[PDB]
Amino acid sequence: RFLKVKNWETDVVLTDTLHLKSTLETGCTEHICMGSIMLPSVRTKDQLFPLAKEFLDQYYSSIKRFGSKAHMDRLEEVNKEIESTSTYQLKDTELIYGAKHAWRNASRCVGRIQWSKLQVFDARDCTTAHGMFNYICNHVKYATNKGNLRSAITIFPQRTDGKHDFRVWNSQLIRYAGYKQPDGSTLGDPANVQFTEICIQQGWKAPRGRFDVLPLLLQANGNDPELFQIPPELVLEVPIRHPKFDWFKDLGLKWYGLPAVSNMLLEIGGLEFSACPFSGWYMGTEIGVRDYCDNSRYNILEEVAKKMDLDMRKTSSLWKDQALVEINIAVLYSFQSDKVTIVDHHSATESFIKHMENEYRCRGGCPADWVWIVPPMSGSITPVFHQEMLNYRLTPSFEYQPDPWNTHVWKG
Amino acid sequence: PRFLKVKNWETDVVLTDTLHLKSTLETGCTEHICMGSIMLPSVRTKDQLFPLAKEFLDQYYSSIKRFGSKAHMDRLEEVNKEIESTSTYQLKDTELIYGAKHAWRNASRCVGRIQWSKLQVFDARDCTTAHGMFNYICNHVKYATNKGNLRSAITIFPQRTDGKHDFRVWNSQLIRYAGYKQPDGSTLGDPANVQFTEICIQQGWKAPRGRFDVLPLLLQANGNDPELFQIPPELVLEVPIRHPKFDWFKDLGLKWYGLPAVSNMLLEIGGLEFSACPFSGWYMGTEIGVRDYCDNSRYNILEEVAKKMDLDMRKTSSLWKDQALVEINIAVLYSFQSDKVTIVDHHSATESFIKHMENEYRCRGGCPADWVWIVPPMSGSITPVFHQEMLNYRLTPSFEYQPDPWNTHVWKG
Ligand code: HEM
Ligand code: HEM
Ligand SMILES: C[C@H](O)[C@H](O)[C@H]1CNc2nc(N)[nH]c(=O)c2N1
Ligand SMILES: C[C@H](O)[C@H](O)[C@H]1CNc2nc(N)[nH]c(=O)c2N1
Ligand SMILES: N=C(NO)NCCC[C@H](N)C(=O)O
Ligand SMILES: N=C(NO)NCCC[C@H](N)C(=O)O
Ligand SMILES: [Zn+2]
Repeated sequence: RFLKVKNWETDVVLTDTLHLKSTLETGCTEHICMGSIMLPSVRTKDQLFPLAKEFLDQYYSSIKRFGSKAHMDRLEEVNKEIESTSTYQLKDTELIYGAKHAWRNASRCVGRIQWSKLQVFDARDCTTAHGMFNYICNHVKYATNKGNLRSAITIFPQRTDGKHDFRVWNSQLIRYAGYKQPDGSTLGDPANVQFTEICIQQGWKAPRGRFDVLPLLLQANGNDPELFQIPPELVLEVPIRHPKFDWFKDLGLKWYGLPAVSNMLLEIGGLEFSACPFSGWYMGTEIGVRDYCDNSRYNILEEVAKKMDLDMRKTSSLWKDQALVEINIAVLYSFQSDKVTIVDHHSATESFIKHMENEYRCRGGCPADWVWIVPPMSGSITPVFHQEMLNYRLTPSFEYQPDPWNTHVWKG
Repeated sequence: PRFLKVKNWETDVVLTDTLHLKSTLETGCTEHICMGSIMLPSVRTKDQLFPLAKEFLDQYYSSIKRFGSKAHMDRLEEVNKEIESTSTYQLKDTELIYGAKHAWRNASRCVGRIQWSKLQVFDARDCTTAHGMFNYICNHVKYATNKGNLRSAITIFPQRTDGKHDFRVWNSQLIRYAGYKQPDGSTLGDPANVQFTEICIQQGWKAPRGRFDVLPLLLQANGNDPELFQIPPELVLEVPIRHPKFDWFKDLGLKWYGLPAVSNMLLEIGGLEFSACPFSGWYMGTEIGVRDYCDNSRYNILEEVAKKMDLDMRKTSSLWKDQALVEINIAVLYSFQSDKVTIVDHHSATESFIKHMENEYRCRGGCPADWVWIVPPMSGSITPVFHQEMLNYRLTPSFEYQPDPWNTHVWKG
């Protein structure tokens, strides 16, 4: 019930008490660990007040006014409001604190050393999809910042009766399209094939290239979603070259500078924010290892290996591994040279370790999902590989949610 | 949850696990905490032993298609009387073989399990002394090494009785290199074995004090104080490490042993506890080239290799570490293959494991696996295992951790 975590390179041991404040289930039971499962599985008035109270208590505790008249007044006010209006509204301060802490609590995010510097854009006054498009352009421009990226979240109106949800249908603000071809193959990004079909279905005139920035498909107030194209001038892209291989540029590879997860649900004080796109900056392996080398993504390893002239007749030459490293040298070098913020996995993981220690010291723990935190290349040469971690759910939190095309009731 | 789906995210293959229902002990996980990445998480009375014996013999008799037979029922009766009467019981030879193979089959951290049915079991339960253990252990090493054509094997010494007569191999592996902490605070040899090296020296080992000294065996029989033995050098197969392109690599002075033989685990079969049960297969290359060589707390050669490669070591963003890691691993696989010592690369190993795993779902209803351990410590997502959801749970028979015996041993003098 007070749990210890050990680092096996440094022999440092930290003691976790924060996990006792953990709310929802993990997936795992006593007889079965589901640690490697990616997805392991509206609120009534009575459901909402304990949640609201739980949140408000931590808010007022953070500003050193726990048990104050200010605290008791707010709790009563919110209580009155849920009783009468079946939901409630957060003050701006509570929204900002909640969104920062959702990030602070995000156990799969290696970038949390930065958690308190989040720029929060309150888009709760938004009513239409054009409003949504304007908010998002402003977010994209604020966050990109000419290549000197800055973290931000834009929060649209909270779910009410579940029939007036705001959603961004995209999985990220900026992603490339995918097209299934007549020769069975895939052009562009296979991750996005379905969402691209939905765009075309809804009107999008697809260019049918490899790196087509997808349009935004935005749903306001439960209405049917509408398409909008992000101003091209707002989408910073980086062309991929290698400092030593002149032929690399001829692979014709680019990637975008701004990672902006847009399909998650932000839960604060029981309230549910279904449209809450957020952005930081890339760790290099995200692009070089996963986006480029997953067999089900752009799957370029063989192409690169061939051009490096590696011995590909046997796995034990480690040609896959040699290519992977060079692909990742190229990503990093390309971003650095264009002056676009990017972090390498060594620097990223060392910062997370420093953050874990800070968090253990000042908060009594840090929920972390080892499976996600350890990079997909060179695991054991990063310090996080050697670090025991405890994954648990704290609120406020970011949550996965059903893709909306599986759920939406098309009015037409 | 009589049915649990796991998905592969590359192929969309979904497999259904029913085997977890037969899961015995626990994981250290509760409903509100996942300790997936914790390395060591949280004598038997008659009461406790007969169900464990029954459970196991039901499994054994079921596997040989004689469940419920007179032979099955007679054996249950015979074991039951033996426990009641003597407090323990003895496994038949066939049952011990079945048990040992099944502990391997069930070992959730082992990527080598496609081979589980081919284990050579050496029955050492007639052993009474440490010199006896040394002889058995020598025979295991020679059989398993097989001049470089490695064969999986396990040697099983007598089981625990009262906890005061345990057989233990104090070595963590049968073959490992000594580590020596210097006065200036550096380490010569393998830092993982400093404590054990010190114990050996205390017991009378004359340490050559080099970087790659094969440790002596420290063997406890029947609860007695352990005794030292040198494994005959002729039986210890080693491989000097060189690179197919970099001729300066050999001058790093690197070598490694060919036989990985874990000697400090406990084998549980039918409730019985076998505290000395060394086993050996063959290396996956990343064990040596990523962990043994490049862990900071091991030989830590990454810098020296990168300097000699003249990589840009000013900025981690050159990925010099990653570049060196790969060349070192090329060198390990090259060196073993050239000398004809069995070794498997992490692509082949992981591809084979996914096949093994799918086959186990279909024929067994499951395959417990620990993703944290199965995914290799380099190039993770370019191996198929990374993309595979895995369920970790404990089946018996099993291999278990046990405390180091210097921590528990009652010295006779
Ligand atoms: C500022 C620099 C940031 C860095 C370097 C970073 C890094 C990462 C990485 C590498 C992942 C794993 C991504 C993947 O494998 O797809 C991740 C996941 C995640 N991050 Fe961050 N991140 C940053 C900013 C943020 C921000 C601003 C938020 C929220 C406000 C956030 C919340 C999350 C969440 C909820 C996940 C899980 C995503 C999922 O399950 O798909 N991160 N982060
Ligand atoms: C035959 C070829 C084999 C291969 C390629 C193989 C591969 C591996 C690897 C790479 C590990 C991780 C080791 C580490 O990180 O230290 C491992 C762990 C393990 N293996 Fe195997 N293995 C083989 C044979 C065996 C045998 C014969 C047994 C038992 C009879 C076995 C049982 C285990 C167990 C219990 C672990 C976990 C060890 C621990 O917890 O420290 N393996 N295996
Ligand atoms: C803390 C973490 O569990 C630890 O470093 C684990 C990671 N995964 C592992 N995987 C293998 N195969 N061997 C190990 O020693 C480790 N150690
Ligand atoms: C099956 C396994 O959960 C899956 O492939 C996970 C592994 N760890 C991950 N880690 C990160 N950061 N991102 C991912 O998408 C994955 N996917
Ligand atoms: N660093 C971040 N967020 O700030 N990553 C978000 C997920 C991005 C996704 N992994 C990609 O490679 O496109
Ligand atoms: N492949 C096996 N056994 O067959 N490994 C046993 C553990 C060896 C340990 N990882 C080492 O690098 O020495
Ligand atoms: Zn778990």
